[PDB]
Amino acid sequence: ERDAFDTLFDHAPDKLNVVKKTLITFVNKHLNKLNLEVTELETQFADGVYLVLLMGLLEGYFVPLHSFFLTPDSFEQKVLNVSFAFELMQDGGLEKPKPRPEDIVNCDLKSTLRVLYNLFTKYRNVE
Repeated sequence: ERDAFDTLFDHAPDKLNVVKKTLITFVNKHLNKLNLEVTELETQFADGVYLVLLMGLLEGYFVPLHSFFLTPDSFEQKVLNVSFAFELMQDGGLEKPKPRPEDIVNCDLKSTLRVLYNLFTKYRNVE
């Protein structure tokens, strides 16, 4: 099974470009609160750190930095971080994400963008 996000990612370069553009703006609206900048969606979410921090910010709090692997030393620590971000998503009411947590760690762009897009849809009005 595929959906409209598969269709644009797979077939619509111009629409994909505004999606990416919008996602970079959105993730920085929040991550800039921590003096963090994203420039490259392809890799800067792979280690799970920004994704955890973003999830706290979208729900109005700062996640304790010792509660996840702030400087992950391995594939496994990255996967654990992504899994924790997915847990926070579900705790807040989102359906379990489509992608495996390791898909994000392995820098699958479509997986990364879908996850971020579903956050944007839900949380675009968080200040």
